[PDB]
Amino acid sequence: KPIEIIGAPFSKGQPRGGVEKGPAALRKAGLVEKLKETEYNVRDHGDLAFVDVPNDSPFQIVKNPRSVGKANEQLAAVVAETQKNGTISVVLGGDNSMAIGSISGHARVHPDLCVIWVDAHTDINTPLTTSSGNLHGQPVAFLLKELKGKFPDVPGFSWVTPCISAKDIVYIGLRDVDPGEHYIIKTLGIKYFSMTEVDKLGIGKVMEETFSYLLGRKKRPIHLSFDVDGLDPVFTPATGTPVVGGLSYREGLYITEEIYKTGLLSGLDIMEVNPTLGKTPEEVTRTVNTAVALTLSCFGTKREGNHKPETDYL
Amino acid sequence: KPIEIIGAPFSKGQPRGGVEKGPAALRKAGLVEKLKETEYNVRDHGDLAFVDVPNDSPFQIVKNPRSVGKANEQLAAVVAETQKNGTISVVLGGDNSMAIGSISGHARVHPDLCVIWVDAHTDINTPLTTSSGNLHGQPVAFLLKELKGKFPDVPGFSWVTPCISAKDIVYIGLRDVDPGEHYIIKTLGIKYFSMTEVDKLGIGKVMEETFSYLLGRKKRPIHLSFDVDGLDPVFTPATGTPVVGGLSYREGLYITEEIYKTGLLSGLDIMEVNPTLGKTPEEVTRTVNTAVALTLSCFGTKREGNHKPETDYL
Amino acid sequence: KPIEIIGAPFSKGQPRGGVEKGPAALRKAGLVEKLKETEYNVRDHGDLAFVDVPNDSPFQIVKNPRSVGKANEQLAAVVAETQKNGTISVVLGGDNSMAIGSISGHARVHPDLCVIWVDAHTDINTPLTTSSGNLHGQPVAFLLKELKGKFPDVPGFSWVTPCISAKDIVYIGLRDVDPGEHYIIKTLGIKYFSMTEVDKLGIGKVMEETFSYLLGRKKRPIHLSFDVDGLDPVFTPATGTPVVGGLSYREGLYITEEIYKTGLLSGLDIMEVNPTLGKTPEEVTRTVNTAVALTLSCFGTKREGNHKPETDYL
Ligand SMILES: [Mn+2]
Ligand SMILES: [Mn+2]
Ligand SMILES: [Mn+2]
Repeated sequence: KPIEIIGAPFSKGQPRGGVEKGPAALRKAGLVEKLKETEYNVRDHGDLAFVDVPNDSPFQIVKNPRSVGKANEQLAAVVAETQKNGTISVVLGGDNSMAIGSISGHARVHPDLCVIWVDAHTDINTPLTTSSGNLHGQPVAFLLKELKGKFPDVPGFSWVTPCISAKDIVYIGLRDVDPGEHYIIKTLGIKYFSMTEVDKLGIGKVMEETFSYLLGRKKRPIHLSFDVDGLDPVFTPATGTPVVGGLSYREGLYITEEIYKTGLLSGLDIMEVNPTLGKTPEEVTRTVNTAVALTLSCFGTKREGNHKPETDYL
Repeated sequence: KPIEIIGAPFSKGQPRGGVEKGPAALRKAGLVEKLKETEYNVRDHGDLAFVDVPNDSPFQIVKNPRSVGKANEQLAAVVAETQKNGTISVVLGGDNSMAIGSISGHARVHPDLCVIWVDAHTDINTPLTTSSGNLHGQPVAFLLKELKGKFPDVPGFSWVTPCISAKDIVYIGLRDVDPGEHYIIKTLGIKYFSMTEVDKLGIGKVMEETFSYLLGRKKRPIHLSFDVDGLDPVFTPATGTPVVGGLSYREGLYITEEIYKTGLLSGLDIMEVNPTLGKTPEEVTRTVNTAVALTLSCFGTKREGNHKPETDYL
Repeated sequence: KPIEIIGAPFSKGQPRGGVEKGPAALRKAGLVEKLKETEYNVRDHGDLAFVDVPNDSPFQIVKNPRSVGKANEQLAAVVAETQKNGTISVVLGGDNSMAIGSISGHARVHPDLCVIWVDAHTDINTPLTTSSGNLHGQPVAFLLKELKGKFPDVPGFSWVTPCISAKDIVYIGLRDVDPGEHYIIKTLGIKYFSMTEVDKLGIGKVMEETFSYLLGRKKRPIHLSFDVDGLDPVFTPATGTPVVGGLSYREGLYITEEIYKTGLLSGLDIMEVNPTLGKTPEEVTRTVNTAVALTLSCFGTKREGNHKPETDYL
């Protein structure tokens, strides 16, 4: 299948500006060029242009509900279009709120997909439980069937249709969960591997586990929503919500490497890369480079090396 | 049981001043306020005032024997009082020599306790084996029954009564043991997991192993003596004897997290935090924050998150 | 068996000068003195003097073929002399091209040896596959029987006799392999554990694996060829080709400690320590100390501690 890059330069999902420069930063680092050197046909769709909704009064505590809901509906339509044509979508964030459009779109064409959410957070706060307005912390609430109607309808999200059930999502790398979120994942019986489970089992046993939970009964396409903060701030410092005690660069690459091997990766997001949040330029390069490394790993790049078949060396 | 904070700002246990500022620094980071947010009643006893013994001539190579012995006698009495009232004592060091008073006190009330010593060192040098006078490196020698009389009586420690035998202590994180100490732990048959076993088994199997060694025959109260240098200098740099190749922040929190789950934590020490040894202020903050995080983990804080029961979110 | 230190201050194996100062740096750090404190007799043979071959025109893309070929022949002779006398040779590089002489020499006296190559790279490019002239990235191509005649005869290497077959070498720590090298290791069926396998199995299971592969059928002397870049750049930054995502200091010491326990260590190389490549002096000290620590570990130094037997402490 070919790969289609889609930039989502949107940052109204959280309080600080910056994530909109994520797509630019990743491209400037040669992400598309590097991708072209793999056994995949790469088409770069370019960055979506989001029309800013005027007089976007907060719902209640929820902020920018219309701009976010609109931007997502727009993104969902695009993602649905490429998936339709049989291509693998890669969304360059942009903050996590944009995972609503990405997974929705993807689900329109692939209704039986599962989601592997790699993050330091669950991002499952409903507009009620949220302690801030911020929508980047609420993606999964708007996507879960089991949470349908457990909160008021938000302006701009009328189009949203809960596509995944609690049995289709696995979390990896949790270490910063709110009481409400914790209550929800505990109540609904959601599967997760927080840093304490990664510490106990090892990333090898962790991936083995997630694949038999998700793919044990039957094979289905996978959507990997990757948040750069799921790794330790020492590796990906330039994000808005860094939390020490994260996954290591190695563990990061092991996750993506294992995913490639299933041959089921259908959708992928690289979110939260905030170019303006690094103390020094080296921190921006460090974050960007690991974000790219993660991407190429999903598409065949192995640490043991790679070589073009049919070519005879020697 | 309630929790009682007891500050032991003592530094005569070793050659450099500074560890006396450990309690002040931990407090300033909000250690007590944060503890209060847990499902525990927190009472802060304050910092003990130690009277300096005049003309404290070295025993032999042993330094400040009277000031260290006196200070511990004082601390042992306090710890015994609180343990007697059914509370959990938390001693904020201060150097390791103060572990003599802490464990003694705890043992007068709970004679069947076991000790889990997390440190890069065994701190088991007798006044004979020591290559320096420093008592901070001799705590366990004064507490072991099997070492009673294998060395001369030291001034200021007449009150000491060997409370634990070689089968009641487990070491975790060893990577800097002296020949003599190595001789002792090898001879006496002491159980330990140096960095090489942590590397071979993994922290999960390590904790699993210590719990069945210590609690396999019968449950008994646990005294966790935690030396901040048991973790890698990259995480807790502000100590006097850092040794590269340590336990990681995650490994540290996994230790504390497992301990909480036994529900047997009865005594806890957070030793060696020397605010004056960080090259830059960030190093002090880093050491202090991880010391605090370890403390809260012991009292319930989980990485997967926590939530107040009886409260309904949604 | 005694130990014989042999310095190979050579750097024509790669484009940058610097590795010739490796032996100097290692010695200045007290490597020989520290070695003398082990249960081994240490003789320091000193540094080899290499005569520079005039008018050393590039073979094809291959650079300095004569200087490197000669230097190795000289080193092979010395190594064979000490091996003959029943000693364990320790070669202090110097770049990896000097592994050609080291292993060859050792193989003349011990034709049944196996090689454990710890490195970020396979260093198996033939003069054809190389994308640069650099011989430091070609050692193994000149030593494998299975690659004999798969490339033109290079000037200065006529004396070389392929000594090890594809079943006698195991790689550990791979994370930067070229397409050709990857083609070769995949084709010839060479056993390896790249970073991804280390991540999956853990270093304990990895060493257990290499020992049964290599020593399962019958015991034979081991040649440990250790390249300082097999550890992460955070521990050994002063090398020419650093690659993030490496083995940790702990993982490093576990390798060496396991090798000592076999009692089969017959030859050892400590290569690539480039004193002139550290940003700050602390980076040089860091690289050098871990190289030293690795060496002592091979010769008995344990993390749990060591003590002289027959001596009674207490
Ligand atoms: Mn996140
Ligand atoms: Mn210590
Ligand atoms: Mn290398």
